[PDB]
Amino acid sequence: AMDPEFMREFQRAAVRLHILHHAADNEVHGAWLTQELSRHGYRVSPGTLYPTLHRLEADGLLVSEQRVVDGRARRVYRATPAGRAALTEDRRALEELAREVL
Amino acid sequence: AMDPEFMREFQRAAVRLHILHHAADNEVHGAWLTQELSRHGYRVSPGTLYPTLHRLEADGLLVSEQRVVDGRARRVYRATPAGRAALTEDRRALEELAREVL
Ligand SMILES: [Cl-]
Ligand SMILES: [Cl-]
Repeated sequence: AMDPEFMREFQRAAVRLHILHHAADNEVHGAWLTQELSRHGYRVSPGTLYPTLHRLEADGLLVSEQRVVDGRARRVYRATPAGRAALTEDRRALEELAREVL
Repeated sequence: AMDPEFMREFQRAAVRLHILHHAADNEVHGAWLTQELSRHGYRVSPGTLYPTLHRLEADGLLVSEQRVVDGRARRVYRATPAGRAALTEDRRALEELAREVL
């Protein structure tokens, strides 16, 4: 990367936005998010992703539920009403920058 | 803002992108960048801007020159060839995120 500082900041923002995008659409597990973000070309690990999930919930933008399904306890995340509003604002900001410089 | 953490990260990235965009197009003084970024709705001060200019130059993406014009010494910044290449990569990253989530 010619500009690793841009890429680092932008990637943090991108990851956050992708998480909200996916969690608004359906319930998601962290394990699946790691794979889906990776598919899209974002370098993430459970070690980096789970703390961002937890922070998103602390921010009120996700809510999680522990479920026991098929004998295994797992945590699923979904967007809250505040998270859907955030998703709209975050996307708007992205759309504006894209319109301005491209 | 519903998501201040997204807005903080995204704005740092946006400002960096704008700086390269302006410095590729012309030579710039810091004082003018402050005004131009402010016009566009970015909250920037000399305290935030000058350190990012310095880091951009350290990264080889900008070069600055102290220049005496009309009897007054000022520092001007412009993009280097590496900075122009970075601008292209940063734009590509923006384009990709726009495709993914919009
Ligand atoms: Cl760096
Ligand atoms: Cl978890």
